[PDB]
Amino acid sequence: ATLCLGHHAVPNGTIVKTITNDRIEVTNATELVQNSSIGEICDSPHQILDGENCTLIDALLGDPQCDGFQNKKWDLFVERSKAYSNCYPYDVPDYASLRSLVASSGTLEFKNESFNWTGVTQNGTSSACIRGSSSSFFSRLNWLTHLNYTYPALNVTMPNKEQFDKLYIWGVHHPGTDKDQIFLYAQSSGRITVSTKRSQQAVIPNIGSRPRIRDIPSRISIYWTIVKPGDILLINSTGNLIAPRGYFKIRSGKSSIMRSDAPIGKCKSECITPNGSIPNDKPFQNVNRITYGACPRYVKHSTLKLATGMRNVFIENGWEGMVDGWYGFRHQNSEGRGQAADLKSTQAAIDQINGKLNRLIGKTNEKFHQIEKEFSEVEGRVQDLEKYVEDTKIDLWSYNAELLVALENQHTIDLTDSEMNKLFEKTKKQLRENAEDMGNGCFKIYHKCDNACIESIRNETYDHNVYRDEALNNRFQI
Amino acid sequence: ATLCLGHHAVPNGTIVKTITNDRIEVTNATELVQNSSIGEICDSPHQILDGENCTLIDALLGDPQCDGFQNKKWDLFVERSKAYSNCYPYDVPDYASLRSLVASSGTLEFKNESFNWTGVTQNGTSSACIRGSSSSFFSRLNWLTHLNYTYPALNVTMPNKEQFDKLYIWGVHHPGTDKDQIFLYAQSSGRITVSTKRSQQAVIPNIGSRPRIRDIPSRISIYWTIVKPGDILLINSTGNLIAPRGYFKIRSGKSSIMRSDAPIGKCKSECITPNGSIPNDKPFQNVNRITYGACPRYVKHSTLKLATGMRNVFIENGWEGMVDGWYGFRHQNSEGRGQAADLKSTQAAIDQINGKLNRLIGKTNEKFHQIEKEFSEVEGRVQDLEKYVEDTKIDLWSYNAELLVALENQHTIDLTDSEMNKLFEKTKKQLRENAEDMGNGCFKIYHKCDNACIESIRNETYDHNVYRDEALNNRFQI
Amino acid sequence: ATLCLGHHAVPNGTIVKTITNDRIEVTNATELVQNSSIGEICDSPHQILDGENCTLIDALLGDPQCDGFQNKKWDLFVERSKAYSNCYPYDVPDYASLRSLVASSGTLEFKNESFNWTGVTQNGTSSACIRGSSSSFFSRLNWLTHLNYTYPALNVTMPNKEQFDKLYIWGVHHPGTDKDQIFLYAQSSGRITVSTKRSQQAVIPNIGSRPRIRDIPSRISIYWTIVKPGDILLINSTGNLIAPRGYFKIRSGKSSIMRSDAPIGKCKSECITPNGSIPNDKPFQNVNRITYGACPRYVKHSTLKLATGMRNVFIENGWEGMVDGWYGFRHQNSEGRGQAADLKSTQAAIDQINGKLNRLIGKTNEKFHQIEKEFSEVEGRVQDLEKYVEDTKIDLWSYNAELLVALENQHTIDLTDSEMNKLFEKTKKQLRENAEDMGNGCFKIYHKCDNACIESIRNETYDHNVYRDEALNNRFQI
Ligand SMILES: *[C@@H]1O[C@H](CO)[C@@H](O[C@@H]2O[C@H](CO)[C@@H](O[C@@H]3O[C@H](CO)[C@@H](O)[C@H](O)[C@@H]3O)[C@H](O)[C@H]2NC(C)=O)[C@H](O)[C@H]1NC(C)=O
Ligand SMILES: *[C@@H]1O[C@H](CO)[C@@H](O[C@@H]2O[C@H](CO)[C@@H](O[C@@H]3O[C@H](CO)[C@@H](O)[C@H](O)[C@@H]3O)[C@H](O)[C@H]2NC(C)=O)[C@H](O)[C@H]1NC(C)=O
Ligand SMILES: *[C@@H]1O[C@H](CO)[C@@H](O[C@@H]2O[C@H](CO)[C@@H](O[C@@H]3O[C@H](CO)[C@@H](O)[C@H](O)[C@@H]3O)[C@H](O)[C@H]2NC(C)=O)[C@H](O)[C@H]1NC(C)=O
Ligand SMILES: *[C@@H]1O[C@H](CO)[C@@H](O[C@@H]2O[C@H](CO)[C@@H](O[C@@H]3O[C@H](CO)[C@@H](O)[C@H](O)[C@@H]3O)[C@H](O)[C@H]2NC(C)=O)[C@H](O)[C@H]1NC(C)=O
Ligand SMILES: *[C@@H]1O[C@H](CO)[C@@H](O[C@@H]2O[C@H](CO)[C@@H](O[C@@H]3O[C@H](CO)[C@@H](O)[C@H](O)[C@@H]3O)[C@H](O)[C@H]2NC(C)=O)[C@H](O)[C@H]1NC(C)=O
Ligand SMILES: *[C@@H]1O[C@H](CO)[C@@H](O[C@@H]2O[C@H](CO)[C@@H](O[C@@H]3O[C@H](CO)[C@@H](O)[C@H](O)[C@@H]3O)[C@H](O)[C@H]2NC(C)=O)[C@H](O)[C@H]1NC(C)=O
Ligand SMILES: *[C@@H]1O[C@H](CO)[C@@H](O[C@@H]2O[C@H](CO)[C@@H](O)[C@H](O)[C@H]2NC(C)=O)[C@H](O)[C@H]1NC(C)=O
Ligand SMILES: *[C@@H]1O[C@H](CO)[C@@H](O[C@@H]2O[C@H](CO)[C@@H](O)[C@H](O)[C@H]2NC(C)=O)[C@H](O)[C@H]1NC(C)=O
Ligand SMILES: *[C@@H]1O[C@H](CO)[C@@H](O[C@@H]2O[C@H](CO)[C@@H](O)[C@H](O)[C@H]2NC(C)=O)[C@H](O)[C@H]1NC(C)=O
Ligand SMILES: *[C@@H]1O[C@H](CO)[C@@H](O)[C@H](O)[C@H]1NC(C)=O
Ligand SMILES: *[C@@H]1O[C@H](CO)[C@@H](O)[C@H](O)[C@H]1NC(C)=O
Ligand SMILES: *[C@@H]1O[C@H](CO)[C@@H](O)[C@H](O)[C@H]1NC(C)=O
Ligand SMILES: *[C@@H]1O[C@H](CO)[C@@H](O)[C@H](O)[C@H]1NC(C)=O
Ligand SMILES: *[C@@H]1O[C@H](CO)[C@@H](O)[C@H](O)[C@H]1NC(C)=O
Ligand SMILES: *[C@@H]1O[C@H](CO)[C@@H](O)[C@H](O)[C@H]1NC(C)=O
Ligand SMILES: *[C@@H]1O[C@H](CO)[C@@H](O)[C@H](O)[C@H]1NC(C)=O
Ligand SMILES: *[C@@H]1O[C@H](CO)[C@@H](O)[C@H](O)[C@H]1NC(C)=O
Ligand SMILES: *[C@@H]1O[C@H](CO)[C@@H](O)[C@H](O)[C@H]1NC(C)=O
Ligand SMILES: *[C@@H]1O[C@H](CO)[C@@H](O)[C@H](O)[C@H]1NC(C)=O
Ligand SMILES: *[C@@H]1O[C@H](CO)[C@@H](O)[C@H](O)[C@H]1NC(C)=O
Ligand SMILES: *[C@@H]1O[C@H](CO)[C@@H](O)[C@H](O)[C@H]1NC(C)=O
Ligand SMILES: *[C@@H]1O[C@H](CO)[C@@H](O)[C@H](O)[C@H]1NC(C)=O
Ligand SMILES: *[C@@H]1O[C@H](CO)[C@@H](O)[C@H](O)[C@H]1NC(C)=O
Ligand SMILES: *[C@@H]1O[C@H](CO)[C@@H](O)[C@H](O)[C@H]1NC(C)=O
Ligand SMILES: *[C@@H]1O[C@H](CO)[C@@H](O)[C@H](O)[C@H]1NC(C)=O
Ligand SMILES: *[C@@H]1O[C@H](CO)[C@@H](O)[C@H](O)[C@H]1NC(C)=O
Ligand SMILES: *[C@@H]1O[C@H](CO)[C@@H](O)[C@H](O)[C@H]1NC(C)=O
Ligand SMILES: *[C@@H]1O[C@H](CO)[C@@H](O)[C@H](O)[C@H]1NC(C)=O
Ligand SMILES: *[C@@H]1O[C@H](CO)[C@@H](O)[C@H](O)[C@H]1NC(C)=O
Ligand SMILES: *[C@@H]1O[C@H](CO)[C@@H](O)[C@H](O)[C@H]1NC(C)=O
Repeated sequence: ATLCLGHHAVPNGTIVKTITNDRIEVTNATELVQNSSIGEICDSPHQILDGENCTLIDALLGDPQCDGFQNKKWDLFVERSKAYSNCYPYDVPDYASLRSLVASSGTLEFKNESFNWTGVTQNGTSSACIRGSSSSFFSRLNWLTHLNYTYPALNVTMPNKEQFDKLYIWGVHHPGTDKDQIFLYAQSSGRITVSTKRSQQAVIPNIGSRPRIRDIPSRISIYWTIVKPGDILLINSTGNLIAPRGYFKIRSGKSSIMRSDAPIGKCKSECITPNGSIPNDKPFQNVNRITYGACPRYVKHSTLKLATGMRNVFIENGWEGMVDGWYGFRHQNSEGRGQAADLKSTQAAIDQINGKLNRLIGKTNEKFHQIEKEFSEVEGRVQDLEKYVEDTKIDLWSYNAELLVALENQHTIDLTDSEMNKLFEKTKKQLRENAEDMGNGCFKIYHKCDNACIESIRNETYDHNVYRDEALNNRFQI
Repeated sequence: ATLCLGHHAVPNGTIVKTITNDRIEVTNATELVQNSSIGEICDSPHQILDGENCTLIDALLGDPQCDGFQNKKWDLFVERSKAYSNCYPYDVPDYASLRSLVASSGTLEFKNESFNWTGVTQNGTSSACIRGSSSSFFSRLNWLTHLNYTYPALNVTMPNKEQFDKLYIWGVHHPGTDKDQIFLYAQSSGRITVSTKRSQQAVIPNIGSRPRIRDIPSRISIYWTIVKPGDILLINSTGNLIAPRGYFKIRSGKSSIMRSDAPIGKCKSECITPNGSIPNDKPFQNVNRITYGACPRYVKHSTLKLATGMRNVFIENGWEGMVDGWYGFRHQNSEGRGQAADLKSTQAAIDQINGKLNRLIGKTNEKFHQIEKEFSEVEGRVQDLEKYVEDTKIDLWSYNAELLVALENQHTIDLTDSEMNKLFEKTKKQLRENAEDMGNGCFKIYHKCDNACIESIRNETYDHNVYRDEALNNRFQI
Repeated sequence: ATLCLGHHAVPNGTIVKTITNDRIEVTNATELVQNSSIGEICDSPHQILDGENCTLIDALLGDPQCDGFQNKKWDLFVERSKAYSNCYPYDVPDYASLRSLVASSGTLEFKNESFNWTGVTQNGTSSACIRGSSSSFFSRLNWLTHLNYTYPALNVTMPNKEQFDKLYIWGVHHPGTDKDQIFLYAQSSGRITVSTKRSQQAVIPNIGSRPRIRDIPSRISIYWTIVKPGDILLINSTGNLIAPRGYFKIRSGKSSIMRSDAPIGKCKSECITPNGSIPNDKPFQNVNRITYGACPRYVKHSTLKLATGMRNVFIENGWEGMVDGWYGFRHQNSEGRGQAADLKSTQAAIDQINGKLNRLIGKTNEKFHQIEKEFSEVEGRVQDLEKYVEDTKIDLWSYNAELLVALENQHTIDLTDSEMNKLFEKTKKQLRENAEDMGNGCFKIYHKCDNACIESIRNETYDHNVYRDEALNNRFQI
């Protein structure tokens, strides 16, 4: 009789890479790179505030078109590419840092304060910002002007007796001409100094014209300061002051701003990237560099294929007809032929493979408030450094992704081939003296074995001592 | 007779991770992460200067409480969290960069210079800083004031004829009111310009009040400049100048500032982290991100366990009673039973393992003057970038730490199992025709072997040709 | 008869490292680190502009010695260490960022514009810059001075109607004394404001002396601005303005500036580093950190050696006399002795090795406009961060380089040893019942085999069934 061992095969397998062969065919594989976003942003679990025609700093400052964004909270704020301001010409030095400061807070919560003013007009206004069909300037700021042709030195103090750091927004007027500096503040000049016990800032208005924006040559410049609990805010001004009306609370938490043109719909996802959510499963993605939340690592690879199967088609060609397992038996006897899979080695191969997959898939990390990655301006050294570090990070993670897959696939191939050899060796021991290894993965059995002993051999209940004499008479002619 | 091969076992082993199994039990393991500091900082080999109630910049500037820190040197300066200033209100633009500049120098060495002054008071003083029970301002600065109701334009030059870069510290007075600007400098204003052949700086005093600190509304602002050898320092001032009295030497070397609350005691260590020294041995640590000197890499893992043993409990269950080696023999003869370890395979397994440990343990790198990692203020973009790069570095090193251990443990397991198989195969050859492999790691010997031939087999001096006929008559009945 | 298997050997092999043994000897190896530059820079394929005695910013500004650099283009600009300026004392705030801005553009293309000036002298000049044996100042700038003892407020506009971002260079005069501020601009002071619809800048001249450079106490300060298409440039000035004469085009592409003292010759190379080109082949280099173009990664290792051979000198000592392959046969018969290599296993070992080499060698990445890595000044926090990230990048790539080689060499050794064992096992099957394994890698053949059957065994055409009876009579005496 003849008892053969072998393994299954697939008529059409797939291609994976390995550290030693570069291109090999395997029976089964799984992709590790998510290369497709939905095209829509999910509104759960993260809270998303959709800034339609409003940058975050316009909502912060107050703008007639952004009146719908007051005391809002978000985990993620979405800034649209179409946003434009619709108010008095605005200029913020280092606004990029202001934008970060109020992005990470997750909030536009604002509390008005009783700043005691006296001999100034406490309601300066402009036709630039139309609200309610009239002139209204910005909503969180107070443009002070002379009152009765005079502007007394304003020395006001607002102590911080609460447990919050307070963010104050204030600015300076740059009227554009001598004519207006006199008309508006009744002075040839002016100075603004703002201080705390920790730091001080000061500005000087700069008189001269600028290209007209919304028909206005003049501009407002915005500055900010933070008052720690126990400290006080002291404002010392002789003119051109656009006063705060109160403060914003500073918070620290899991929030940021993403710039993106995509609809926000009804879905659930833990990973958000500009052009929609990404399934939070495969360990790598190549959709974007900008992410929020729990996401796959970004790599430059287009694909990574991880074998879950075994090499396709000593042991003879894989059996395309094996369907009940991965490794198994085939036999010929005086009673004909048949096959059966070996479930013990099949299961071992499967669990070792699923173990490896479970260790990688679904394991992602959560990140917030990452540095800016894309730019619309040429800035110089800081920007060069930001680009540099981002590129460095990506090459290293791409490197790790490739090496890991190459090692995992090499392991997988060797992992399944050793199961085949263990099955072979085990069978040989059951038949220690009653069979010969024909060199092709089949054993020649020297007793006239029936189907029942084949079954016994397959389940390791075969007794080599009851066929010992028959086999010796057949093989050595004893 | 029967001769069995096997390996030792441990009644209670430990758990390690591998790249293929995640959780397995082994006989021996070693931790790779130092997760415990001493709680005390060592004063050797590194020289540590303990800044009690003094930040480095107060020692630099001069402060009655910091008089004990003059011309000091350090490899590491320790700044205490309780430090506070005890002098005239002080404000340094970009002090964080000044702090780095004089941190890396390792020194407060100072040399006074003969700046030729004329029609000014060359000893301005303040009640804010009490030294010797009187008014003394700061010790390295010279507050110049009017003399005889006049302040002539001070145009002084101090050439650099030495080989050192010279650091000059100087500042500008901001008196707080018009009243004092006249009283103190006899002028309505003032200007300060400082220049070299390489760069120029200028400031303008800003008059107005500030919250009173130590009962003083006025403040001093500090600026610095570096003069290269061959260049000169030119000071051009009309008032409000707080003049340098000389210069500090700039050096470059292996030094920094650490912020920490911990006692400095008597011990020796090459790795210093805020809360005490760390043994410089295990390749990774999870104590802190802030380190100085030769330290283990920081990882986010709590533990990493490296197998030094073999899988615990074909070859039958490991022998808990084996005590003289790792691999060995067990036998039964007509003369009874016994055991002996195989020292050749035992030693091979041990040396391969110790080789791997020696390659990793004790191999650390020395670092100095690293970027700041912790912050007490919200700064904007530079800070965001500093946090970003630190987090990136850590995830990558944590990744490498996990992968390395997973590979090392998988290797170790396969490494020791192959020794067992080599021993088995070798024994089989000694007994090539006189024995059968019973499939359980034991050989059936077909000659009536005594204890002396067992010893011969164990030491590879067995002659298969002298038992050949006895064995053939027993196994094939020839 | 006796048929032995073995492998070749080398009288003098080389040393490689492996993950398990640290130091082993192999027959063949290949270096992975290029540790030697040419000492000369190639002028192809990259276009190189050699700035002899000119920094890029001098060529940009215009300097009598840099008249040969107008409207030039480059992929790489080389700045020489000997460059010095030869013109009016020059000072550029944040010139390092200006230098980056015009470095990445790859060009000095300049177009003059018709700025409509009126009551000013439109040709201010200085003896500091001698061109054509006369006083000529800088070539791209226009020093405006009073004309007829007056300097009317200059409010000029230059709209951007093209598709290019335009770079304008302009500056402010700091005359050094009151005497000159009156002589030159007929005013006690002056102000300059420059603006667009996106941003604004302003400066105030600072009067006072500075160390004389080229006998001049006065200095020029340079500022720049970028005008986007559709915007306009508005210049508002009352004096001290050094006006632009036109604009430079801003481009974005594969270009940078390298600082290096090396001749540029005639060769071809894709990798440029300060001290000459580097062959673009080995995956790692340790020549420099500063690179341009397609280069090997920088590592701190001095050497990395990758085995291409097999372990040198069960299977007996390698055969130094094997010359026709790597694995082979040796035999003794009644007809004498001989040898032949096995080309099937030899070729398999070779292709697997060349596959691995092809996967690594020649695979490099192309980079442009990297951050500065070397410094000649102490700057504070930005510089500290730049150094920090560069060091981090290098340690991680050095780590990867070492681990990769250690794994590749371990693989290679196991890779070639398994071919030897496969050959052994295959031979045993051809001789399944007609031979014994003597335990030293040789088979004892029990039929009186001639040279012709040895050849048959070597080519797998041996019939074990025709010698079966002879062998059984000899080995079991049947
Ligand atoms: C910050 O606010 C305080 C308090 O209002 C200012 O102090 C006061 O400032 C005014 C205006 O400079 C002073 O009035 C002046 O009086 C002199 C003498 O008669 C006169 O010659 C000036 O033309 C002007 O009228 C006033 O004396 C002064 N003192 C107080 C406490 O009333 C302070 O100056 C402000 N700081 C800034 C930013 O300028
Ligand atoms: C400096 O020069 C600029 C550019 O010429 C001046 O800005 C421009 O001034 C003109 C008036 O001379 C403005 O035209 C006016 O526009 C308004 C609508 O905004 C219209 O109602 C008027 O009938 C008239 O057409 C022009 O818009 C304005 N903007 C630009 C940049 O073109 C600027 O005023 C000058 N500054 C001075 C003289 O100090
Ligand atoms: C830097 O120091 C130099 C040298 O002391 C200054 O030059 C001198 O500055 C003074 C004060 O501005 C000048 O005096 C002035 O004279 C004119 C004419 O009589 C008078 O109208 C002014 O009221 C004042 O008294 C002096 O002429 C001038 N020259 C020298 C060499 O003595 C320089 O101005 C200082 N720079 C700064 C920072 O202002
Ligand atoms: C601008 O307003 C602030 C806040 O009111 C003024 O600062 C404060 O001025 C008062 C006096 O009006 C100070 O009170 C005094 O304190 C000293 C001890 O430091 C004590 O000896 C006196 O008897 C009196 O109680 C107060 O300390 C001071 N500090 C703050 C921030 O509360 C500031 O002077 C005003 N600036 C002007 C008028 O220009
Ligand atoms: C930017 O350029 C514009 C246009 O040239 C300047 O506007 C003009 O500036 C001059 C000089 O300040 C003004 O002349 C002045 O007239 C008054 C009143 O007679 C006189 O008291 C002053 O002494 C001076 O002569 C002129 O009126 C003014 N307006 C125009 C459109 O002609 C603008 O001031 C410049 N901005 C800067 C940077 O100062
Ligand atoms: C402030 O002090 C500095 C240093 O003394 C003055 O700079 C120096 O001024 C002297 C003249 O007092 C210059 O000497 C002259 O040099 C020229 C050649 O450059 C020569 O032709 C003259 O015959 C004379 O020897 C000296 O070069 C100059 N430079 C330095 C830094 O030594 C500066 O002028 C003073 N500023 C004032 C008074 O405002
Ligand atoms: C953003 O602003 C633009 C301009 O105001 C809006 O476009 C207008 O939309 C309204 C209807 O809401 C139309 O009546 C106007 O005619 C449109 N003006 C044009 C042609 O620009 C746009 O809808 C706004 N989008 C939001 C709300 O984010
Ligand atoms: C830091 O400064 C504080 C305040 O001066 C010191 O605390 C004082 O210590 C002295 C003894 O040295 C006592 O007499 C005072 O009563 C303490 N004042 C209080 C209650 O704050 C502190 O010892 C200093 N620590 C050092 C030297 O670093
Ligand atoms: C850079 O500039 C220096 C100084 O002008 C040049 O050195 C001079 O070279 C010329 C010949 O071209 C000699 O006649 C002068 O005597 C040299 N002066 C000295 C001694 O410095 C140098 O050749 C220039 N190198 C270039 C062109 O990059
Ligand atoms: C992998 O095998 C499974 C059956 O176990 C099959 O459903 C799946 O489609 C296969 N995947 C590929 C891509 O071959
Ligand atoms: C990647 O793109 C291919 C082709 O569109 C698609 O079949 C595959 O599902 C994508 N991978 C994922 C899951 O993003
Ligand atoms: C703040 O605004 C609310 C608006 O309803 C008003 O009722 C309240 O009086 C204001 N308080 C202050 C401090 O101005
Ligand atoms: C505000 O300031 C004025 C100053 O005259 C004072 O009379 C008043 O009591 C202060 N308090 C108020 C009403 O806010
Ligand atoms: C300005 O107008 C607002 C309208 O809400 C009012 O509350 C505020 O008191 C006014 N301030 C003054 C006194 O001008
Ligand atoms: C989504 O992501 C980016 C844009 O944010 C871009 O590559 C592309 O539009 C989308 N898909 C791919 C290919 O990543
Ligand atoms: C294995 O199969 C044989 C078939 O003859 C049967 O006799 C024996 O009982 C079976 N043993 C097991 C494990 O069920
Ligand atoms: C490892 O084995 C050694 C004996 O060789 C023993 O002293 C040590 O405690 C063991 N370590 C562990 C943690 O099992
Ligand atoms: C880590 O912590 C555990 C529990 O306190 C301790 O047993 C172990 O020794 C620590 N590891 C080291 C050496 O830091
Ligand atoms: C510097 O200080 C020391 C203090 O002992 C003094 O002797 C010396 O004369 C001073 N020199 C200068 C340059 O002022
Ligand atoms: C210092 O300057 C004065 C200016 O009058 C001069 O007389 C003196 O010689 C100079 N030298 C000294 C004493 O430092
Ligand atoms: C200021 O006092 C110090 C005390 O040591 C003295 O050395 C210095 O010469 C004095 N300067 C002048 C002249 O005011
Ligand atoms: C020591 O290090 C840091 C504080 O610097 C902190 O995590 C903890 O207090 C200490 N131990 C640990 C758990 O790292
Ligand atoms: C090995 O042991 C046997 C025991 O009979 C002894 O005769 C022989 O000399 C020993 N050989 C060695 C290597 O000492
Ligand atoms: C490697 O072997 C080749 C022959 O195949 C030889 O030419 C080369 O010099 C060898 N390299 C080394 C360094 O041994
Ligand atoms: C490295 O240096 C050695 C010694 O000069 C040299 O033999 C070797 O070729 C160099 N490697 C390369 C190719 O740069
Ligand atoms: C620019 O310079 C060239 C030099 O040949 C001159 O012909 C042209 O007229 C100039 N154009 C302007 C706009 O000044
Ligand atoms: C330039 O400006 C003057 C201002 O008087 C004007 O007359 C002339 O037409 C303008 N155009 C030219 C010639 O550039
Ligand atoms: C300045 O001189 C240049 C020489 O090319 C000339 O083109 C320009 O028009 C002159 N400008 C004036 C009017 O001063
Ligand atoms: C070339 O590169 C750098 C200088 O840029 C320096 O290390 C050395 O001069 C050269 N060779 C080496 C050893 O890298
Ligand atoms: C192999 O060699 C033998 C030598 O006897 C020869 O008879 C046989 O034909 C050969 N077979 C092949 C593969 O050429």
